[PDB]
Amino acid sequence: ISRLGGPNFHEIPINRPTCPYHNFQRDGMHRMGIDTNPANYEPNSINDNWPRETPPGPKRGGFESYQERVEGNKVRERSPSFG
Amino acid sequence: SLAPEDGSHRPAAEPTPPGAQPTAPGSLKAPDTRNEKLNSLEDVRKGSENYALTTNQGVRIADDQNSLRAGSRGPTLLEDFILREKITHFDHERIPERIVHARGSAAHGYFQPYKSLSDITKADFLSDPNKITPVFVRFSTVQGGAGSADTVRDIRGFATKFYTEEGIFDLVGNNTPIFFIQDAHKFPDFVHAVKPEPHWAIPQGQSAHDTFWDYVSLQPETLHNVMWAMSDRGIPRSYRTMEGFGVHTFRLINAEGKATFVRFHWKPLAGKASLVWDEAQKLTGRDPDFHRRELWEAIEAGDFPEYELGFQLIPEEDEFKFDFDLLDPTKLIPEELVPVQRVGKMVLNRNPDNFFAENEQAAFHPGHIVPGLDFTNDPLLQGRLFSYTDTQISRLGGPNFHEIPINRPTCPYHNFQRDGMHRMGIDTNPANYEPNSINDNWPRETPPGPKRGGFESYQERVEGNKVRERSPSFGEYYSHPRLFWLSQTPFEQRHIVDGFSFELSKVVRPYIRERVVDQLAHIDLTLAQAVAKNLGIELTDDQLNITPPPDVNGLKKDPSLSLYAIPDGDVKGRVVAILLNDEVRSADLLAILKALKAKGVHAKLLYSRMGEVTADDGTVLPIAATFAGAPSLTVDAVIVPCGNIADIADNGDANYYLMEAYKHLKPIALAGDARKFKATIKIADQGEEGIVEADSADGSFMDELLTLMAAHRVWSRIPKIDKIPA
Amino acid sequence: SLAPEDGSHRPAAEPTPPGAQPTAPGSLKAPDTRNEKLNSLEDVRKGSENYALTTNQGVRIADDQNSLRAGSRGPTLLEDFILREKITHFDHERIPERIVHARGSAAHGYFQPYKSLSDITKADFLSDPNKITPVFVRFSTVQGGAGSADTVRDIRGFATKFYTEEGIFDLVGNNTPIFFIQDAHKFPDFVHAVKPEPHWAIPQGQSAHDTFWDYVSLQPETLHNVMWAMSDRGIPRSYRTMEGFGVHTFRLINAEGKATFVRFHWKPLAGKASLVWDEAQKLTGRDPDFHRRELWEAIEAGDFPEYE
Amino acid sequence: SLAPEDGSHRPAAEPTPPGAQPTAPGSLKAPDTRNEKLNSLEDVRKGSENYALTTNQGVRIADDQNSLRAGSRGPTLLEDFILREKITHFDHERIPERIVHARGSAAHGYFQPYKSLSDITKADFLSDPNKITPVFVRFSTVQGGAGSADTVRDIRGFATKFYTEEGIFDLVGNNTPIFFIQDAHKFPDFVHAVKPEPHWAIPQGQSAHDTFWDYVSLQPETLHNVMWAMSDRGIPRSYRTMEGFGVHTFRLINAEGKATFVRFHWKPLAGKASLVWDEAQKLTGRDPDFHRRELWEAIEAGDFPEYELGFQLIPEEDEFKFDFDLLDPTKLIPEELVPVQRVGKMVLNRNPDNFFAENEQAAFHPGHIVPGLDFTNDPLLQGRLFSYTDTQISRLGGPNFHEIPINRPTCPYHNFQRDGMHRMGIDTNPANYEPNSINDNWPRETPPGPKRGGFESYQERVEGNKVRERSPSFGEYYSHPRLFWLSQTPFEQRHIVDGFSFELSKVVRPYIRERVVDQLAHIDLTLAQAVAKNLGIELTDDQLNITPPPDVNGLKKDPSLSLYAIPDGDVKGRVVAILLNDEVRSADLLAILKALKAKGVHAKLLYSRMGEVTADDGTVLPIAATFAGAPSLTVDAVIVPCGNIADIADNGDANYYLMEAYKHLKPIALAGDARKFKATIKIADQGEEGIVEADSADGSFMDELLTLMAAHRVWSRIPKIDKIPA
Ligand code: HEM
Ligand code: HEM
Ligand code: HEM
Repeated sequence: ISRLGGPNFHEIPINRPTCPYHNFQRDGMHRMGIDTNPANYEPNSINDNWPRETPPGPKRGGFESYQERVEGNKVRERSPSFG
Repeated sequence: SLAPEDGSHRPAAEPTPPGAQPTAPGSLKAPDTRNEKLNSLEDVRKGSENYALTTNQGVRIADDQNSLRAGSRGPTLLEDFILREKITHFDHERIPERIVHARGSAAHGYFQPYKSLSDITKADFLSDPNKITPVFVRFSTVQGGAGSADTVRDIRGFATKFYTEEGIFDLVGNNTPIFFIQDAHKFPDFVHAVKPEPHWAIPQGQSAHDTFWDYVSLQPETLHNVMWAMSDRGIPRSYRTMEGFGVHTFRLINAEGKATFVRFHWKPLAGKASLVWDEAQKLTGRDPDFHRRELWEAIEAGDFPEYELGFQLIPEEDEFKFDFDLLDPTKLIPEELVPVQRVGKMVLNRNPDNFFAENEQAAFHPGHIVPGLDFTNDPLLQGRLFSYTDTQISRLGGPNFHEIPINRPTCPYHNFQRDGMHRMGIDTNPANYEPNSINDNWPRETPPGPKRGGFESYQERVEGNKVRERSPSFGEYYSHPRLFWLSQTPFEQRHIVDGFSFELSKVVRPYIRERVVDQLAHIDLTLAQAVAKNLGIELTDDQLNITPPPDVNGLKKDPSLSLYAIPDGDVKGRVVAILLNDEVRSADLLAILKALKAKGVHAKLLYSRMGEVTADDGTVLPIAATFAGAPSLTVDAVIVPCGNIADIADNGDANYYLMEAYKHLKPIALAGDARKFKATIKIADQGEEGIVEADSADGSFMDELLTLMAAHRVWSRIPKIDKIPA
Repeated sequence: SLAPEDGSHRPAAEPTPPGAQPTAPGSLKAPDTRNEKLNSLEDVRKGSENYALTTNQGVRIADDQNSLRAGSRGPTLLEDFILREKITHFDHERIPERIVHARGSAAHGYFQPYKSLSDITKADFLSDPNKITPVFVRFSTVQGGAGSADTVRDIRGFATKFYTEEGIFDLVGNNTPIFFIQDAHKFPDFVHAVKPEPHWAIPQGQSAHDTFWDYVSLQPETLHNVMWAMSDRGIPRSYRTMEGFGVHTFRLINAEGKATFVRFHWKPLAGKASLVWDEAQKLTGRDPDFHRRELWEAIEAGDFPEYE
Repeated sequence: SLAPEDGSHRPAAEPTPPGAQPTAPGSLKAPDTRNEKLNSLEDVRKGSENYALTTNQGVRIADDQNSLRAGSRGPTLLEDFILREKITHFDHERIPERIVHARGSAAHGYFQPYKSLSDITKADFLSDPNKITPVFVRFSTVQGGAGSADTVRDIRGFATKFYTEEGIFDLVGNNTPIFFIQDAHKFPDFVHAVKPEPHWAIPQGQSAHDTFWDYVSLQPETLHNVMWAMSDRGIPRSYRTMEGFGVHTFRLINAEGKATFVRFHWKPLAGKASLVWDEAQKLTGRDPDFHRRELWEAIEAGDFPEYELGFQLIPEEDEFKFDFDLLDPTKLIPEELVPVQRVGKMVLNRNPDNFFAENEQAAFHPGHIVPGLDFTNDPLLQGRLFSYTDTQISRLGGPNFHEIPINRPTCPYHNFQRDGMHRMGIDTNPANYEPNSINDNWPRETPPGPKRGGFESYQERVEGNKVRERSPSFGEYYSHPRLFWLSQTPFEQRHIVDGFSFELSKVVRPYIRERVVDQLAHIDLTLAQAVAKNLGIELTDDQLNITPPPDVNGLKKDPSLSLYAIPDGDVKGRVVAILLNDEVRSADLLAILKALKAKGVHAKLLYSRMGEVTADDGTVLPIAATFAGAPSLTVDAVIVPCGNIADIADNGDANYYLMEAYKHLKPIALAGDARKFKATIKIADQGEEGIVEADSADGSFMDELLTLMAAHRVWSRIPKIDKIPA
């Protein structure tokens, strides 16, 4: 945000993905992409909810975190195993 | 080019009622009003009288009226550094406005608790009834930009910065006890839906448009806070006359380590009061700065905004004892189930000196807590803790925003952070890391303890898998909107129906209207049918047979949810218009002013032109405003004294003044021959509750008007106003 | 699938009168209206239908309704990079507004000269009646912020960007033929006096306050443009029914090197029309977006704003 | 308790010689040193000892070693506001470096004039010999970034901020009297050519690459300042031993309105001294911070940098009396024609406390002038006036950069400018415009006058058409380079030749080397032939026959242009390496050290390991550094006392130490058996000038060494060095 001037640093040509990217994020300093979507939120009816979420799957699926089990109290403490 | 010889350019530095003197920077209006934070800003306050005009480098300017040119009709020269510095500063005056709550009005003040709260919290600012904490408070709307109007229909922000001895605590609340959404991940979606639509950037200051109602119809968790917004809670009369709420459950942590859940409340000691919609919307055009101005003027008059901090406290063992989840910010905790315990009083008693430097640049953030407080896992609060430090990097230009004077703590702050844009503090520590030996490890960490200890988080147990999933206990959306609806008076319910009807009438795509009416049918069929009727929609048989949602832990109503069901009126600081004529009966005006003065109610003297008029006894009356210049929207009641009533009887603006005030349910009082105005608003000879009338203004006449004012508006008149052409 | 099965969510891509259909982005409402600048923006126009929702790094998102947490009632985790990107972007959406003329409404179009003006200027865009120059025009008020109301009493800005074959020419004018002050050194003084007063930031969109009139009373050069602001010129019916002016004398230079002084004018082909004060002031409450709305809807109807 | 029990972590708060104590922030090292600007910064200085570690909001931190997680091996939680504030601040620490002069080193000090100059200037700071003006001075290179090396070949900047009673005056100069180009419109072209080339961003801190020499070969106006850069002026020994110049002709304006043309000079009271190229280049590797370190340590030792301000003055009516245009910043004013008049003394006597807050954030700009000075039409100065205000808007984040503490004036400053990012000052003036009545028009313009008056530009006549045209009077490129060349000693001329030969050998495209050699042939044939020979280029008959340019106003040289033609050496503050052995002769060491002390010369005691060694008589001698760790590059002379020479006799590093120092022309002194080191540097038995040798280190041995040091280097040695493999 300070180094590259704002939240559109992904539109700086070297940082751009080569695959598609579409979402409901808008504006910010030196915004290059001109969105034509009637909607800038979801869920929406006015663009039939596009662009849409994709369930996780074996290929071309949406990101889901691995469901690791977390058990402990909220602490600021170094594991003894690191000592 | 100078001041008038009589000194009338300069306001008296004493308390004065609204309109009596030009308004002024706080430190010039109330130089003797002080607190530790106000004093601390002395290092950066800059005066002006008797000083030479200079460049920002301290060079005196001889001619501030002309650019340097080659001949007096020649081109401007690039070596004019005085012109270029002045115009560079101007060209860079603006900073980004806040992403939400951009429109807001702020003041200084102080807080103190009524008794020590050390049994439930170790927070220092709550530990001693005689230890005062300065505050800075900003009230705001949500949707509109910094230049939008004040009296829109919207939720209002109520953010308080407490400058404590153990750190800054910011209580960043709104004027309703819930929010629209459950999880911070949806915040940009909801905000984008309520904000002006992206193609054309319309509408400003309004949720009355397709995308907002599309989002609501598809996300029923919003319905509770939508019910609040559509009620007269959405259009408060003043920031002094609304409630405040922290929304989330937070924790208090006492010196023995015990956690108690808490929700925070502000109770307005001026009482709860709101406008009516037609008045609010017209006032956005006649005075878009109405709330900002009323707050500043109340403070200049001595009618300081006062609020009582209150806590709803639930023990840790009672977390799951309600029929809603305490961590769900779309649910309120009814006061019938958990009472608000009174904790302390906050008084706002001084306006800022410069709006930009103090109000625009203030940064509030709910993650600024102190020892004795902690967070909970409410998933909206959790995400807020990210946003408020992130957004200041662009809004306030970098990570040193805490050195902007209004944001600075008044307690010590020392650490190993360094640099960043516009770094003010010059660190002399030979170390910029710890642990270090070269400065014997200073500044040092401090263990937690009963007072003056380091912050430690409450060691809540966490057990679950890493999931992006809404808790099933948050999946109920209709019972709290229903409880709110059933707790309103009949006239408040009518105004809620009107608010939804007005808004959905401005949704262009009819299916969205239909979908919202179907949501309403899941809350209350009387509400849904009344909204559907105004929209030309007929409920289906299936919609008529939707089973009402359950009661909330057995409650059918909770009157603390209504603005008006329990009297709590306070007329001090309200304002009455007095419609003058060119020969006012001075004995009427004497009696009116005396009675108003005794209750702290201000008056504005209006006429059909400016300047002065003379009363029957020779008293010269300065005119505050014309009838058109300061419409009835801006006052709480209208009084018309006797005198030469023929002067104003046929004046269209005076007659309209009374018709507008009547429509908007304001008390009207007519003395003597002013009773001929009864004909303009169709009052029967016998009179009407809400219209005070008599041969003269006197003790009885004023006491009656003042009793009406204590009840705020004349709700009984509602059936009589639909026929009035105003 | 949340859209109605009847397709009524989507406005027809044909000219339609105000209020008949929801408004839409221009390239969706009028896809066949083109000019050289609008075509050159194709490289950055982004659609949406039929595409997967992704982060800005192109990673598809599966659940855009929830933060990642340890347990479904647990704390949110710092490793949720999808939440933090979305909220970071949101947190930095705003840029500073313009110091003056922050409230404005804009549209695309084109300009064509009636005849070659090569006798008086070598400007390429005025050289040939068959040469079309795309334009982008922003109309504005002066004092209020970007979220202030349209039908205030104020001067209006009228700014036109001509995308010529020999460079951008911006004709940055107002709706009266003069300005309030004579020398730029005073512009921050004048603007500070008309803008909201610095202690309390009141009033928005209004010159009706003490510091404006204090300055006027002390600087009689301002009286000519104050006369125009006080007239009904200060409350136009629409941006279509006001005049434009460049204010200053500029020069035209021909290929022989002759200079001619010029002042620029725009004449509204819809005619001149203004509101009356009580109506204008009331409309700032009933519809603060009235001029921005009227402009957009006139274009969607085919009532194109035209100016000579 | 992390500091050592003996207090050895803390530097003595008193003057100490380089290496004796760790360095420290200036207000901790020299608490007694003060001036009006250092006193005014006290309000932002932050301490550390005995304070708790806090957030920036003043909340005390209990554990600064761990993030908050769910379990001690679990995920980090978003609610950890302590971790996110500390990482956010760190993440935004950096600001843009200066576009040029990014690498620089600065100190505080003071200036006083010798007598009042009221007869020629009404500038307040020059009006009274008792009036002392604080200064802040930053020295720099031009091309490299902030993290590039100090002892590059480059022009150096010398920028002084005078904090006067009538405004900030910045004298923003370089260490040569001219610049490379004539019109500011070419500055981006010239700076892009010298800067790292845009494909690969190489080379750093070097003009030895194709684009620089491409531009020079096409732009002969650059050749004058290029001659200076190729000379040893390009590689100063210290910021203490270089000249400074304002370059441009400015004006002084007295109280009667009379203008005098002036060029500004700084004369180093330590005298003029430069490195030699192999030494400079090697030092960029062994100590890239050598000049920053030398400056800081001189001030900690009490070897304060001192400079005399001087003025070359020309009356208005003599504007056209020279063979060159006074407005042409590629021409110098020879001192033989217009003498420098001494004006006053500047002493730099306190280092900053925090480099980023005081050095990195300082803004100097030559448009910052005060009444009594004014500009001229020099077209390079005219463009500079635009750039220095503009560039601060991105570098320092906005238009309030004068409120960063180091930049603030110490005199009053009041105006109607408001807002902007980072606004600190909170204006209480009811008005933010003038003329106003509501504040009686304060702050007010001030007419010009003899003292304390408003700034008015001198009413110079302007007559001409609007043109983009260079004055024909600027079109002469070779005479000033030739004057400079002829003014150099023979050894200085040799080092010029070697500078161009080395740089042009790094140019990959041979035709550019050929084109530069052709320009040199228009300056001096001897110069051109000697460079050509080193490049394998043969001059053509046409090049051999170019007529030399004319002399400048009859001068065929001016010795003030040479570094060394006129001895001006001072040994105070120089440093000698003393090479120890494991059994040093203590009588030798005592005599060396006594003599060095008397003249204020420092010593560093070196050996093959750290720790201590013991003298023949039991004295314990602490080792500062090893042979490899503090090489001869870093000292001015080398002395080897007697003792157990066999200990170090076949130590390669010790031998190499003396060869390196011998190559680089440094005085070397050998006592007793240390004379055996004569063989490693091929010295004959009868000895040679520049090598001091004797049976013991006194009688006249230290006087001999000290006289060699006053002459800086042993120039007569130059023939002998080529046969040393070093
Ligand atoms: C209970 C729900 C919330 C309440 C009661 C609330 C309250 C407020 C208030 C009153 C302000 C204005 C403070 C001022 O006067 O400057 C504000 C600003 C802001 N809020 Fe919230 N908020 C809520 C949810 C959120 C969420 C979910 C996010 C995003 C994750 C968010 C991010 C922001 C940001 C970026 C600002 C502007 C802050 C600044 O620039 O200083 N808020 N909020
Ligand atoms: C003939 C008198 C003037 C006219 C007709 C005029 C016209 C305008 C207009 C229409 C705009 C809005 C541009 C847009 O729509 O984006 C504007 C912007 C602006 N003007 Fe002027 N103006 C005048 C005087 C001045 C002066 C005297 C100054 C300062 C020296 C000034 C500085 C600015 C600045 C800083 C902006 C904002 C531009 C931006 O942020 O991109 N103007 N002007
Ligand atoms: C006689 C010719 C010049 C001299 C002697 C000179 C001197 C200097 C010096 C000594 C510095 C470093 C100041 C510091 O330590 O912060 C500097 C910085 C700078 N100069 Fe110049 N300069 C010359 C020409 C120019 C020109 C022609 C321009 C552009 C028109 C320019 C623009 C700048 C800029 C942008 C900086 C960095 C300033 C900052 O970031 O605050 N200079 N100059």
